[PDB]
Amino acid sequence: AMITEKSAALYARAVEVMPGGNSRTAVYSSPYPVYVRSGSGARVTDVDGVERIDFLNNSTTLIHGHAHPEMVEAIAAAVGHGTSFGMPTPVEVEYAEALSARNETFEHVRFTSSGTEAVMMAVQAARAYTERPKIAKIAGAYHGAYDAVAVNNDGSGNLISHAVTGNPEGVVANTVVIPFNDPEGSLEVLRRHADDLACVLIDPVPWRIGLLPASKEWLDALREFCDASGAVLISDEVGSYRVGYHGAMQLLGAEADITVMGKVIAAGMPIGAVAGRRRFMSVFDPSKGKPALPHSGSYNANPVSMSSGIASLRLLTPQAHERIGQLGEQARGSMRTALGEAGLDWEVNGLGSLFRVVANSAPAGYDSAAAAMKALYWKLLENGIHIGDSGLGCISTPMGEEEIAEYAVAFAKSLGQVLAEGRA
Amino acid sequence: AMITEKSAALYARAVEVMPGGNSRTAVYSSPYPVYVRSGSGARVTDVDGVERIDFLNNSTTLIHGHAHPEMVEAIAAAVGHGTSFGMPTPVEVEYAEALSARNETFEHVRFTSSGTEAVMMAVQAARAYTERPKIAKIAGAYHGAYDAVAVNNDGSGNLISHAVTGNPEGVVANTVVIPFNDPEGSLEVLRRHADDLACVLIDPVPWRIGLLPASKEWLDALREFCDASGAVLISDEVGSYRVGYHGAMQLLGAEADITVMGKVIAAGMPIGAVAGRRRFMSVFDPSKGKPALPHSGSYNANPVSMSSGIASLRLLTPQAHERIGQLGEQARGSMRTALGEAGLDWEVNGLGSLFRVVANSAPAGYDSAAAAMKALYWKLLENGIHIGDSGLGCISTPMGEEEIAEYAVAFAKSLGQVLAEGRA
Ligand SMILES: Cc1ncc(COP(=O)(O)O)c(/C=N\OC[C@H]2NC(=O)[C@@H](CON)NC2=O)c1O
Ligand SMILES: Cc1ncc(COP(=O)(O)O)c(/C=N\OC[C@H]2NC(=O)[C@@H](CON)NC2=O)c1O
Repeated sequence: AMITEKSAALYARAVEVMPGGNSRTAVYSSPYPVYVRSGSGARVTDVDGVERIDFLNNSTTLIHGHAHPEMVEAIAAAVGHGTSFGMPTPVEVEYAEALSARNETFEHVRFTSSGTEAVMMAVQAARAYTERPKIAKIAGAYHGAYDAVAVNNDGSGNLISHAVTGNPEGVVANTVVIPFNDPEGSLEVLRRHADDLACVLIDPVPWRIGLLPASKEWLDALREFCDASGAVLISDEVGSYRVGYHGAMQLLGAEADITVMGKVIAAGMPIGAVAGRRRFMSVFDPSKGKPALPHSGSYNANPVSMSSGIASLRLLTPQAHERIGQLGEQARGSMRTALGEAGLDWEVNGLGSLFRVVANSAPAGYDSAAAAMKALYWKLLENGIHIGDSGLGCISTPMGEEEIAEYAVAFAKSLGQVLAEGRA
Repeated sequence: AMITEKSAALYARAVEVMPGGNSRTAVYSSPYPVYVRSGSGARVTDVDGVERIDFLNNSTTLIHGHAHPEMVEAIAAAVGHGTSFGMPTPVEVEYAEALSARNETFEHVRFTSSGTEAVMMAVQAARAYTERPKIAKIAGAYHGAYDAVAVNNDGSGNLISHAVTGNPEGVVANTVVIPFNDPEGSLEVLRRHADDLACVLIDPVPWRIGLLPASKEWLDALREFCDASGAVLISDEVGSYRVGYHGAMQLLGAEADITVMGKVIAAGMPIGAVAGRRRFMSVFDPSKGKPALPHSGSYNANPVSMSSGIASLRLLTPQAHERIGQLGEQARGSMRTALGEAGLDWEVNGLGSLFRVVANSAPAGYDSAAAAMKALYWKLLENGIHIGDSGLGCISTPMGEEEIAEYAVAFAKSLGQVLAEGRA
């Protein structure tokens, strides 16, 4: 049924000028991904002219969906005045005020062009502040390509060092790994390295290890350990921020020293932010002589990304937050019902507007749970829906009851087709 | 004469929500920088309503100046179709084709959201390709905040390891430094580390050590060493690309294995690129199983940055390149004349549309050459001109001979005022 000839033709061009026709590993699919030309509200139109409802929204970036009229106005108007400057602008101050207001701990903020840069600068800030070499991170949690955090970032629960080919021992030996939601197991590792730990880097709701939230007991253990050891508690909320109106740590009853943010804080334009207590952020302060930590970047605080940010936070009202949370609860409930009726032991995790289908037992005709989930991703595409190829999805503010109802129909139909093709 | 009350008021707000009221170290000035609201062509209007000619252009990013109508049209149209997607787009393929066409060596390209990310991924690519730990870089050359390259990046010619506070020995010990344009001195260091060298990372025209080009003999020595040792030759042209129509290495008669690009390739929107021979870029290829080097990023190849790129390269014609080169030659000549007539021993370096005033002897009343150059930066601001506070500047395509003549008048006047205030 599904026609992808224009996607195939774009891929045939792409392989001549990009490695395997790819510029972003996460969006690749074999033998080629679906190419898209436009988005409007909750819907994306592919290069073959097929409109689908987007339930992943650029990996949870597009909290306001595609080309939101108020976002388009703010961004296009900013572009008309100048895309970037070698001088600060009013909108960087306005946006820093808007973001600082979202959480007590966001006292001082700095902007980057990506969550990847923001995580790197948060780690560098903790190292500059403490003058200690080691960082602790969660086993399996992903924090972007920065080499110190590109360690055990593949969804594995194992604590054994596993890094990208070529990442030197000099980097890998200074990143230690803790088990998510295991207070005793985490404190064993942290206490071993306490004298040398610059920071404990967590994601309070890491999707790669199942999109389960950090427990109160685990967050309390890490908070107490950081207070006692002087290690900086860094909450990487580039993905998980959106679960709470004041971010993920606040929802789960905890306080970070530094929070890393991105994605929804500008809802489509390149952004990252490091937001923390004044004392941790003081390493960046250049106003009292040379800063401990120089931090530049050609697009830092560029007025287009700042204008995108102001519009995104303005549209992200308590009412909008509550409504996408309701739709997320409805979507997760409907998926659990459909999986149960299909006779699968698969789970659905998530908070607020985030969800993940977690494939457990491989059904007949699939070599793995992951292969069955990829098949479900492709069947959902055929049935007019975009989700993640490992089960990640999210609600956007343009969605209503009708989009979630259509999703429920497509999900049940797609499960049926996946299972039937496995038994064929 | 100069009124900055609205800049002072923005700074008073900024210090409450940013460390020292700063989000980008390079744009800070004491006691506060001038804040700007808009740019049009070659001119920038500050928050106090003062229009000045911009001779630095967001640190040499804005080759087409501010809000170029053809750039604004292309970017606004892309924004209207969707700012970013979890799927590739036609414009990423079109832009990869356009950028690949600029140089024989740009066989495969990958896009990032910054030059900082692009340098990091080029280093990671060389480490993945060679499975060797060490990188060599130029003593004093700047390549962004990535910790492996944030070593000896401060304009010093000394080879002694000097890193940011907190950068661990594990990182710093794997970055070795070579003396710019010293073939024998460079080969001594490179031969010592040959078995363990993943890459030699150069900038062919590094501005921080004076904006002098790499010599044929030095480039030949490095090229021969990389061929013999298997180390990857990486040319970081994020700043220096614009000196040549095919980039900096090609202008100077040399070939890189991998080239890092940014700034002018999109001329205002967040971008970086890694471009190189297929074999070096193959570490990123995800089409024949798991890639050696995963490389994602929420804004990689986003259609707004791709559309900015297509428009920038379309406007960057051989004719535009030639004319801004003429204006650069005129500007450098006029500054040398003015410095000579003022009785200063200061030099003016640069190729094509780039220049740098290199302050040598401190005149009466200044503690350093750098302090005298900062005073000249402030006097030029008073006299209607933006340059860099350490002498960097560049031509934009909206400039004509009249803007360079106005600059020459302001430059001579500013030198006079700097010298008079020193003797006061
Ligand atoms: C916790 C966290 N920290 C940092 C980042 C990077 O932010 P970015 O540079 O703005 O994309 C991200 C961004 N994306 O991570 C997940 C995303 N990126 C990926 O590479 C894959 C998961 O790992 N291969 N799939 C995804 O959906 C993040 O989630
Ligand atoms: C050779 C080279 N490689 C990488 C980068 C970083 O690219 P970006 O993240 O897109 O800003 C750059 C970007 N800026 O470097 C210069 C610029 N950046 C700064 O941090 C300050 C201090 O450094 N020289 N002054 C500047 O003029 C670069 O020139």
